[PDB]
Amino acid sequence: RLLSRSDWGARLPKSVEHFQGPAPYVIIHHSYMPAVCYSTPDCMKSMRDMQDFHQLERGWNDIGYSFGIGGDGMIYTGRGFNVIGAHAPKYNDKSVGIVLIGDWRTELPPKQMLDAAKNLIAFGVFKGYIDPAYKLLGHRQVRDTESPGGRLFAEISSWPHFTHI
Repeated sequence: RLLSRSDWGARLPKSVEHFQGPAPYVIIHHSYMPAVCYSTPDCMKSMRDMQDFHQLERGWNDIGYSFGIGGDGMIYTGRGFNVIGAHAPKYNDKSVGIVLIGDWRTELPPKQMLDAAKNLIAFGVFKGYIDPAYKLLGHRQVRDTESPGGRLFAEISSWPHFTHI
């Protein structure tokens, strides 16, 4: 279920900065725009659209997230493991930031998206990129703290590793 950056046709990063040791945090995001992607070709386009917005419109080094999750249930590599992100203030150098593609302000993502996120986390721990005792957070805990978080936040609040901050 894991697609590399070259698999979705990513532009190279402008610059890459690494952080050391396994990430102590996992942070769950949604894209808002682009909207939910239904097939692998559509989700590859969603990843390029986010990268283009972050690199070309905002002048950032790369798509801000570590990984994306499509409606196809696939995992898309963004900056990847142990790369400083641009997704969560105070956590960019100590987390894996996972974006579920789509507008998940209120609605619950489909199961294959939730399953892909759990599989990515398990993979990251198994390969030594995520701390085994990682802390799981929602974006409304670290970044947009007045966002209510919706059914997605309620869902991740029930997962093992979910942490109050």
